Amino acid sequence: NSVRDAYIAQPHNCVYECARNEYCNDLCTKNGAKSGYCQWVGKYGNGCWCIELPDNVPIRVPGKCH
Repeated sequence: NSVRDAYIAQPHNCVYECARNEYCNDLCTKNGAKSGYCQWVGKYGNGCWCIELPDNVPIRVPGKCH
């Protein structure tokens, strides 16, 4: 779809680690998301999770972070 909830990604297919929830909310919203938070446990471990991220922004997908 046009929006999805997921780990925002940086080059190349890598999550953004986090220490604070606010860091993720800022990172996510700055990229068009509704909000975001720091996931200390989840599918790929520690990383920022965004709610309703636009699809022109990369998300973590199956594969290797490189």
